[PDB]
Amino acid sequence: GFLQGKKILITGMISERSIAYGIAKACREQGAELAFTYVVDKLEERVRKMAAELDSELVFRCDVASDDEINQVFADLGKHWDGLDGLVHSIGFAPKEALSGDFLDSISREAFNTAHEISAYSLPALAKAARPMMRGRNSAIVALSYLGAVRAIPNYNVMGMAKASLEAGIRFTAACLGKEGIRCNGISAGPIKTLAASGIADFGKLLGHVAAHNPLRRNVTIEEVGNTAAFLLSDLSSGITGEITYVDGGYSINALS
Amino acid sequence: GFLQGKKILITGMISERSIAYGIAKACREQGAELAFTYVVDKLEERVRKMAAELDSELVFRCDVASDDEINQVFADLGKHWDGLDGLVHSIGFAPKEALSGDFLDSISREAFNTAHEISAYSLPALAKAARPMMRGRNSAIVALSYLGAVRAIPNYNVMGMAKASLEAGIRFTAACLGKEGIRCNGISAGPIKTLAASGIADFGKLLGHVAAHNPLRRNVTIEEVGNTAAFLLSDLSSGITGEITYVDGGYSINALST
Ligand SMILES: NC(=O)c1ccc[n+]([C@@H]2O[C@H](COP(=O)([O-])OP(=O)(O)OC[C@H]3O[C@@H](n4cnc5c(N)ncnc54)[C@H](O)[C@@H]3O)[C@@H](O)[C@H]2O)c1
Ligand SMILES: NC(=O)c1ccc[n+]([C@@H]2O[C@H](COP(=O)([O-])OP(=O)(O)OC[C@H]3O[C@@H](n4cnc5c(N)ncnc54)[C@H](O)[C@@H]3O)[C@@H](O)[C@H]2O)c1
Ligand SMILES: Cc1c(CN(C)C(=O)/C=C/c2cnc3c(c2)N[C@H](C)[C@H](O)C(=O)N3)oc2ccccc12
Ligand SMILES: Cc1c(CN(C)C(=O)/C=C/c2cnc3c(c2)N[C@H](C)[C@H](O)C(=O)N3)oc2ccccc12
Repeated sequence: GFLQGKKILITGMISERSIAYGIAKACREQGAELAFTYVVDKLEERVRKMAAELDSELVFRCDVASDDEINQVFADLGKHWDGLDGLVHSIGFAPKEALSGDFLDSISREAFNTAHEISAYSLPALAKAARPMMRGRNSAIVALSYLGAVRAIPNYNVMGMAKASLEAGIRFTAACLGKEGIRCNGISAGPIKTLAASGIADFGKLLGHVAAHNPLRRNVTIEEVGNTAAFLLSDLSSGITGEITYVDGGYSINALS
Repeated sequence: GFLQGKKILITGMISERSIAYGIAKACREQGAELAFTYVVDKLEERVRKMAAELDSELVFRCDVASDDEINQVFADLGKHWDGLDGLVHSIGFAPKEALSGDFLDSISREAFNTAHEISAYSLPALAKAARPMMRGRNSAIVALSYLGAVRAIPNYNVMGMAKASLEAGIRFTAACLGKEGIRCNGISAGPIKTLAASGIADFGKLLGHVAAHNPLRRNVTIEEVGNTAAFLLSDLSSGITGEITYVDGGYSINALST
């Protein structure tokens, strides 16, 4: 496969419905060796199990709210790996109450700060902590974004501001690290029913809307997202950096439907 | 590889420097079976010889000025192949004098009409002619664009208008064909010293500028473009349609490079 020899760290894999699971599966299918992070101690067993099915025993606790925890991942991983070829950012969070209802009524300073720190700052923070292991390796970062970065969407509210910050982060990270042989790209995925859809009322209606309106007349899968991530983590994509690739079956490019 | 057994028709391969040659070599490396077009009789032997080195003896004349020739390609190819999995558009042309100097002084009606017919109309025209063969196969189209579509660039002049038309054509073709299982995407490549650069003055200066300013601090290769095309032609990219992907080492996303 086209990721033979690559060693890739994957964040955000919490269940088999996670986008990060689709990414991990697609990467392992292409020959990569994987390592994983998980946010709280409570999740360790589930993540070790999924990791084991993908032939990995390399699992590390990481709350991206914590500079120390982020740094410790790379310290620990560096004892097993000579370097890091791929880094997958698949972390997005805002307080649930900020993701329902009128944008201004639902926003607060605290929710804004949390959403941006966890969903956007985490990309430069991870890239910076990974830099010693990634520099000079012709390596690559992939982060997951969503249409709310560039379009107003009902209920997505402050997460759209956070995604816009993330996508600018992708550009600035790519501009910073390209000379030393690290690429940084985004995927803007169409909606997928993961654990992110939990408590998001009418997610089903969103899915039906996208499948009724997009060129492919269907919703995307975690496999389709994951195969695109695999490509972006591979040397096949060596001419691409700072890019946001839409894996939404063409949804964003249609109007007047 | 990930195009094993896929049948792909490639336009625009005229030398080993061509973008289309990079795409061909990348697709063959992933297992595809290839077929090729050439614009005029003068080129037939060169392209047949290149094709043979890529394990193909399927080569067809096609000047995209001619609807007869465009549709004749697929009639002839259809005698060999029961269907088509991939279609590569790597064709761009404007009169040389329209590509030098002041945009308005250099433009003319004839040059505008030629640039748009050859460089933009040829994408829907080829997609339309290929539709019967490509239908229902989870097949894919890839076309080459350039940053002039979306940014003003010295000397590129009317070709920028033609590339804008082309990129809209990619979106409209994607929206048209998606229900029938055909995807259509673009690659916006960084500058490359192909035969296209011949007769373009100071092309080396343009290359130097891009390598000085882009995130990667280097120009891209036809191999990099080709591997992206291979991905976009494959089922790995089945969630992507109507997209323009920049293979320019990040050049387009940088500013204020002093
Ligand atoms: N599901 C969709 O429709 C969709 C579409 C496009 C983009 N996205 C984005 O894709 C990414 C993955 O989401 P998903 O849908 O797979 O959901 P998911 O809930 O499976 O994954 C989100 C992950 O973020 C992690 N996370 C949250 N806070 C964290 C913290 N402080 N530190 C570390 N990890 C933390 C969670 O533990 C979880 O693993 C997110 O960035 C999301 O915004 C989702
Ligand atoms: N070289 C660059 O810097 C660059 C960067 C981005 C995009 N592009 C685009 O890539 C494509 C391929 O160009 P290239 O750089 O590989 O140069 P090239 O000269 O190798 O290929 C151009 C091709 O266009 C064909 N063509 C011209 N008029 C035609 C006609 N009437 N019918 C059929 N074919 C015709 C030529 O015969 C040739 O094969 C073009 O669309 C070009 O605009 C080039
Ligand atoms: C699409 C789409 C998505 C799916 N999507 C594109 C996302 O980025 C989701 C992000 C998200 C962030 N924080 C959460 C989320 C999801 N969900 C539950 C509640 C989680 O436990 C939590 O407490 N915070 O999320 C939406 C939210 C509103 C409107 C549309 C969408
Ligand atoms: C980059 C860049 C490119 C390279 N590029 C991105 C192109 O699309 C080139 C297009 C092209 C079209 N018609 C031609 C061309 C090139 N060259 C010779 C003369 C050919 O034989 C002919 O008679 N017409 O071309 C440029 C032209 C001007 C400014 C910048 C660029």
